[PDB]
Amino acid sequence: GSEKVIIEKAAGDAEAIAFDGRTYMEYHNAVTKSEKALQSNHFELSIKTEATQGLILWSGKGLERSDYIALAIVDGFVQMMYDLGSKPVVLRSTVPINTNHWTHIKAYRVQREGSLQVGNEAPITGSSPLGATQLDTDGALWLGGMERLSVAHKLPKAYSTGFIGCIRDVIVDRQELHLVEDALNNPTILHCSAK
Repeated sequence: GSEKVIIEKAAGDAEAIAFDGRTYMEYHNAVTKSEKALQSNHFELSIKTEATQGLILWSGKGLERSDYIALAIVDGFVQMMYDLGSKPVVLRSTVPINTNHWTHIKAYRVQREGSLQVGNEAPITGSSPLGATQLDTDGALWLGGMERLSVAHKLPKAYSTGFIGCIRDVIVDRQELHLVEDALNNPTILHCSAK
């Protein structure tokens, strides 16, 4: 006869991917092919750092020398540094991240004033000299370093030293979050340790 159709599948939910300092997640995606000109974006993601210096995120796609958004670790702290006109804004974090633990980080970027929070805590903010209140990006994203890290701009080896840790649950404006969907674009993919 028919035993109905039950839905009970729990294979766990810890999409963790370990980096080595060179892995680059090139996530090429667009929020909606039609407008392309948002006014503000949100950035969420957690990470298992294992050092102190290393760039975690970089996005752009829209110009040839403008709108530079990225997220890197320096001295043991993360910092969202972006320049869409001429002055980069490093809203670093005032909390330890090299704790080998899953930390939470975020960033509220509006026109020229951006923000950053380690677990929604003491937010570090900063804004540009309102020299560009209209940037254009396809919500593209690169997280974990950079194949062509000539984007670091002028910071120290932080970008010359990709990140080596684990990252998971990272979304921007409710986009991305498909670690393995665009990560496959890479050659090798790792998960994490201590499990």
